[PDB]
Amino acid sequence: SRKFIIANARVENCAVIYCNDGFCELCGYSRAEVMQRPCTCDFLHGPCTQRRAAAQIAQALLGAEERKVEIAFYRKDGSCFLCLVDVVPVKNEDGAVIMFILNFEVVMEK
Repeated sequence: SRKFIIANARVENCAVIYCNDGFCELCGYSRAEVMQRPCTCDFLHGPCTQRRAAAQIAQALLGAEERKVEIAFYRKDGSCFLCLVDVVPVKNEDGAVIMFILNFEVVMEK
């Protein structure tokens, strides 16, 4: 079903502090590999990955922007797939961004 990850906004690299079973199976990477890595998931980038699609995801994380970005991702098996990234910032009462919730979903296989 769902495939998501939680990032630590209070860090420079927005290190992934959690990734559910769904994400790992989707990208083909294990939880131990994903943990502590930049939530932008650069390890999923490849040939078709658009620089604009990536920059948009980066910007969202920077300005705590709620944004959906369609980006071409590559699994560990080299396979490529069209993924829709859902950058969901999570703020507190003070409006400070505590953590990030990124939701991935396959748009099309290619």
